[PDB]
Amino acid sequence: YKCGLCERSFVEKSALSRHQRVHKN
Ligand SMILES: [Zn+2]
Repeated sequence: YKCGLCERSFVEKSALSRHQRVHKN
C-alpha cells in the first residue's frame, strides 16, 4: 500500500495506517 504522501509500499494496511504518524495530514 503506497502512502500517497511519500508512497512507501507498506505490505499491510495496518502498517500503512501506523505510518501516517509520520505526517498525520
Ligand atoms: Zn508516508
